Amino acid sequence: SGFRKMAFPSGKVEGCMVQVTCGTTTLNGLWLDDTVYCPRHVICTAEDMLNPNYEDLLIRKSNHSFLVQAGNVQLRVIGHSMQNCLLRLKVDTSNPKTPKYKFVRIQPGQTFSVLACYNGSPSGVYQCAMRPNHTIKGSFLNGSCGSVGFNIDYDCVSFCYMHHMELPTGVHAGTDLEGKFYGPFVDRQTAQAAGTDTTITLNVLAWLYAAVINGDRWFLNRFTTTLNDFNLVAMKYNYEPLTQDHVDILGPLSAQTGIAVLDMCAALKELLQNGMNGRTILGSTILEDEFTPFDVVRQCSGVTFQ
Amino acid sequence: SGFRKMAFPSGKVEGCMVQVTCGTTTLNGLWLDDTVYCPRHVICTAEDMLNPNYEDLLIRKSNHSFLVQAGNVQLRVIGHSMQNCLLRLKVDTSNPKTPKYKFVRIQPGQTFSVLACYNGSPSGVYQCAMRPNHTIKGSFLNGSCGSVGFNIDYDCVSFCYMHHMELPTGVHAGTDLEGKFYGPFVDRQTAQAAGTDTTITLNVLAWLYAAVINGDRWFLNRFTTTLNDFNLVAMKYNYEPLTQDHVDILGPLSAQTGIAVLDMCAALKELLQNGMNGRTILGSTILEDEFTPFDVVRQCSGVTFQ
Ligand SMILES: [Cl-]
Ligand SMILES: [Cl-]
Ligand SMILES: [Cl-]
Ligand SMILES: [Cl-]
Repeated sequence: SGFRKMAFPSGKVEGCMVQVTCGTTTLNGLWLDDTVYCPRHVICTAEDMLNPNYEDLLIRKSNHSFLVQAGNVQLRVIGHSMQNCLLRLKVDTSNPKTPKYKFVRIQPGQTFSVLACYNGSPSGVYQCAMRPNHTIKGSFLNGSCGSVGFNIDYDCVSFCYMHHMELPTGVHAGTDLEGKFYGPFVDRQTAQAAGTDTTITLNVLAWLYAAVINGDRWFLNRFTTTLNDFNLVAMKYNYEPLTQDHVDILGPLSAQTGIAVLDMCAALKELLQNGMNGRTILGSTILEDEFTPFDVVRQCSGVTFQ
Repeated sequence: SGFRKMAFPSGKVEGCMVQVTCGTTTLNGLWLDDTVYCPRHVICTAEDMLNPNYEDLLIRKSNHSFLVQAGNVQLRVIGHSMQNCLLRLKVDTSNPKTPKYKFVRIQPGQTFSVLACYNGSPSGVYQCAMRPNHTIKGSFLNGSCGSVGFNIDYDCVSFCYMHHMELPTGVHAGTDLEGKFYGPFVDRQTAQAAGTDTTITLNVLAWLYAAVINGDRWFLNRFTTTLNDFNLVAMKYNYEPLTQDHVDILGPLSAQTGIAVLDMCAALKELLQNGMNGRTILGSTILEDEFTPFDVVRQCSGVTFQ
């Protein structure tokens, strides 16, 4: 029993983290096989992030311009190239702790664990979700660029986020490990701002199933709703519309609990309309949307507290 | 910027985890140097947890009775002994990934990260706090006994919790790594129940400093209070009394923010009296007590958003 935000154990990725320095800028890189990934803004200067041209900024340096430090061991760079917003520095050494791995572009709504690192050294790990507005509410201080996000399936580490920027409201924007940003963001110091966000409906619904699998029934009700009626209510409270694809995703949890999705929808629309007055769900006052249906199945029992 | 519950990276401890099996019971053990620690209830039978005598249950077996599995590698046990509620099985092999480490008995109020494991294999990590009633609201399913809790200082891993039991309300009880339970709990299937808990006042206060270091001031007020007046209010809302030792602990955060502790106390007593109407603090509606003053200093800036 219990239900907590939980991250994937972080060891396989800790053994991937190095420090890349260029000039006076130091940040984190990920080191898999003979290659180290890091944010290309590592070459941008003492503020010429105001208007960088990177194709040009990068042609002004060589291999010996980047130093990569794995613990107390200098990696020699012997070639480098730019891939969208990331650099990829070839080193003379293959990392011998490279886990089996993949790079995946994750989708709004999905969750992943972030190992926050400073100067190449891991310092804490925490779970979050890609928001619908393509930011993440991380916790990052100066020096954490290049910190990665990942999920782990079996023994395979699926990298999906590398950290690049903080936005004016304090939320964070970065890219996948091909160097393509999540969201309309660019690696330049511009006026740019997270857009309006929305609550991940599929997630809240998964977390109500989690509260019933764990053994709580109190918000349920004898009603059902159509998708259409549900969404007209969702949209008013700034929830993402629910589609039949999300309805289908919740199939397994619904079958484990004997509650129809649309009956779960009625119950939420109630929680939306009547507030959570005074009561909590899995410990929260507030509908929580940073758990996916898969996180709830991973973490919950396979048997329902009926 | 940002503020999240965060756990310590878990790698140094992942390389400590093994599987111990005895008869039909399989659970997790921690493997440091030539020794593996695990809950002595690993020898208790298909329910004779109802009234175990362990001195007696253990004298009925030998070394070859326990099998310890590190990945796909059987550890031979070559001696074993009981230390309060834990067994300590000597193996023919020193773990070669033993980190620098210490065992510490942690105190109510303090926090630590838990690596949850099944059959010896890590599956997720999350942060929590020792409650004042000596339980922890973990998230643990069948098979997670022997999962450890730890903090990490520098490169030294300070182990402080090994998981043993779940209690009737769904919270969790276990021991330090000397085998002494936290709380009045015993490793027997008894009627025993977590007692009443209280909110960790020092923690909530640290987390208000965190909301001002991050840049939020809205709950502050022009009042101050004595300790005494504060506690008469605390006790009514079921907060632990605040003492001058806790007041002193908050010295550094108070100096970083220019807010007197007792002025912060006034502000909380207000939040207690007037509710948080409608507003959030660092994202929470609800005063959060699972961050210590040290977690807030580790995670926050050294410079205040003034
Ligand atoms: Cl681009
Ligand atoms: Cl940042
Ligand atoms: Cl005892
Ligand atoms: Cl348990």
